[PDB]
Amino acid sequence: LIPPLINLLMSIEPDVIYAGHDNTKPDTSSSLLTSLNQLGERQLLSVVKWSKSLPGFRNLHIDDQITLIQYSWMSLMVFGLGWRSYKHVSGQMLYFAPDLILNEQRMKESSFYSLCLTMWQIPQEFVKLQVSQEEFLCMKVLLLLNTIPLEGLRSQTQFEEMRSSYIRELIKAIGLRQKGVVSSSQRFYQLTKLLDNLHDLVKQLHLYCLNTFIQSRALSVEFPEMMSEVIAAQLPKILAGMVKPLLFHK
Ligand SMILES: Cc1noc(C)c1-c1ccc(CNS(=O)(=O)c2c(C)nn(C)c2Cl)cc1
Repeated sequence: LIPPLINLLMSIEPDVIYAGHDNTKPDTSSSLLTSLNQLGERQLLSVVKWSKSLPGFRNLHIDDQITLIQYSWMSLMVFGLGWRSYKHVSGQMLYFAPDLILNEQRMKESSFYSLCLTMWQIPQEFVKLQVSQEEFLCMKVLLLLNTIPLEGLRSQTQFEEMRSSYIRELIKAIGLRQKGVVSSSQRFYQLTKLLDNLHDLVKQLHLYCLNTFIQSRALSVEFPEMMSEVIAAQLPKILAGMVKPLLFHK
């Protein structure tokens, strides 16, 4: 049977989120990126809502809650994109939303094919490892908790306890299918290594983001309110490496 914290995590997952994209018109770089940013804003709002229901999170200092959301949003978005692509189209298209799906041809015709290929890595990796929903749910929490300030958090003690709790929960999730101690220990390494490796992929997305934000008027790319807020709040600092990424391994 499923451990209760994992069942809770499944129950607080966001519903389907639409981009609001107009698919009756041919793609342009402006229109596609603008629609992705509108989808982004909606997903960001859902992350905030989810975080209010996430066990432990509300008990961190409010300033730590804001910081963790501001540090982790890109990671959470691309991880979710990977999962949706894996679950709905067998990993073979980028499933941003039910109304915004990029097959490879649409990726190629875009102005950001290379970015698409970088993002397309994650679902191909989920296909490879056959990530379970229970593993995904725990891993996604750990991504929320995977970078802290250089000076640490105000609620550092509670944060450490929360993070450790979800790491123990991931171990329980692995235990649902992987019977055997050797396989289970190796799977822990693999999933946590995948999380370590996401830091590098996300850095590429962060650089793209900040360049796009700076150039948004010239590119005719709209950045909505909360997205602009989180970018302005922390993105240069994150890109500069003036934060502490938490690594599971060397
Ligand atoms: C939404 C969504 N789903 O997966 C990913 C990745 C996103 C996402 C993540 C970040 C942003 C912020 N803007 S951006 O960095 O210029 C950008 C745009 C526009 N599209 N993408 C994929 C990025 Cl990154 C917009 C969309």
